[PDB]
Amino acid sequence: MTFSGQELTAIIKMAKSMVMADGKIKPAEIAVMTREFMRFGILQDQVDLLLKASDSIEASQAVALIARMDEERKKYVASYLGVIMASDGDIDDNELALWTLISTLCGLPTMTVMEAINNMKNL
Amino acid sequence: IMTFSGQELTAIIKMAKSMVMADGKIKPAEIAVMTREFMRFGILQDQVDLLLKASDSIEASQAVALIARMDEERKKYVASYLGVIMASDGDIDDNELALWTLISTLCGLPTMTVMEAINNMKNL
Amino acid sequence: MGLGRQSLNIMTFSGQELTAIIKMAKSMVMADGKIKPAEIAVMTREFMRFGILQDQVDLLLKASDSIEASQAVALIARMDEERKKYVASYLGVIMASDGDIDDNELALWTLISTLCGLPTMTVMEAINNMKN
Amino acid sequence: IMTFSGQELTAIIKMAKSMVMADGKIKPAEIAVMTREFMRFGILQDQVDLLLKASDSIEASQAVALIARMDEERKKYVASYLGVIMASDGDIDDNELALWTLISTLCGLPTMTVMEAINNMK
Ligand SMILES: [Mg+2]
Ligand SMILES: [Mg+2]
Ligand SMILES: [Mg+2]
Repeated sequence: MTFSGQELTAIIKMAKSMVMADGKIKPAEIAVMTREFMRFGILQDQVDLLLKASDSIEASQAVALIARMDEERKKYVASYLGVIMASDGDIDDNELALWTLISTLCGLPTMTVMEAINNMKNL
Repeated sequence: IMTFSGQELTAIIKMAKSMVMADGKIKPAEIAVMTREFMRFGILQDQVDLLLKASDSIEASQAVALIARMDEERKKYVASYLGVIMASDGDIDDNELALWTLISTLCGLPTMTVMEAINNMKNL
Repeated sequence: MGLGRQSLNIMTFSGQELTAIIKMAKSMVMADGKIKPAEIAVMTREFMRFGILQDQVDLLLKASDSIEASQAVALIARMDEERKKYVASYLGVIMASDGDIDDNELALWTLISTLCGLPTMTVMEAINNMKN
Repeated sequence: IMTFSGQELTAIIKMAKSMVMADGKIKPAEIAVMTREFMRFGILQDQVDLLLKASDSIEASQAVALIARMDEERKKYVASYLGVIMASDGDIDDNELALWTLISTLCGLPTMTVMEAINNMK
């Protein structure tokens, strides 16, 4: 599972869009977003670079870039978005809803939070 | 007069369905606003029903693409329409506003207050 | 002419019974994972026949999200047969369109009725009970 | 074997019964799965008719309550069992899926795919 700089900028764009939706400051959730993204196999500083790059692209362009991925790559993008909002393995109703919406628009497969966690472990 | 093609109106209702279904619950208030205010895009009840059916045959990613390429004035009214769906008595709750914000972000729509959305729709 | 002692009855439902009714209706219509705005409108319009004011409907609907489907079943299952018949009639008219119900809809209505202990009826008998 | 009590096995067959009767058609292939899989809860083949008959003594709503109160591990096996009954070659049609989901919702059972149910049982 390789990804271009453009594709990684899209993926982090989706994570950013999702976590900003509720307007709240949530330190642990941002830290999951940043730590787990490294499982794609960049370093922390590269995650920070890519996140700042994402400010310069349209979220709608990110949608398009993601939606054209093969199913294997989409499975792990969905798994990554799923683990972000997990707390002790649980997500609440409003979090599942957001994960569900961005998944639908991106054409991503449906999964449980347990599957998303198990997916990010094998990566 | 503001006009929208059939594929654009299909994309719009796809977005509305995706939004109101996101939490896996039916809130009849939201489905009633969804179908009534959709008429303000210049269509009859019979066309609304057709388009709801039409939307099942498109991918939500296709709908995103169709909306995101729209001019700013039209995106303004799509954002507004999505806003009034989730609103009640001029108020939006947190969970619902989070969903409206996210879908707006993904579709390239302008941010607005709920007051603004309600007033925009009164002008169509 | 002899008139006749008068007998009055009123069909009554507790708040949690009403919440249960609407939770059963939601569960039935979500089963196939699709939303039909027409079925939802009949659902809310005909719910009023249960004896509530329009402005109470929204909060009862909101109360339904805080209860388990399994608890709504327990609450319906223990009703007397007259009230069960009315609940079954209600569920039966939600998915009917022009007094007809397709086989899949009929199956869903049959299954929920079985689980809640409601009487079996045709969609015609459903539609009449609700009209009076 | 996932362990259930006698009164639980009674509730489970009552739910499988309710589900397969919903459309008015009692398909031998489905009854075969209903039979073969229930054996994996520690019931001999000849005994499935006995449990089915024992289920006449309880109402469907009482079966619902016996299932709704079970722990999440027991629930998983109940949902998986109900899911495989109407499946064919690993697939389930849209109508069958709608029936499985309604009964799962009413019994407070977890959502799963037909593939999960198959592998849970296997
Ligand atoms: Mg909803
Ligand atoms: Mg439906
Ligand atoms: Mg059958």
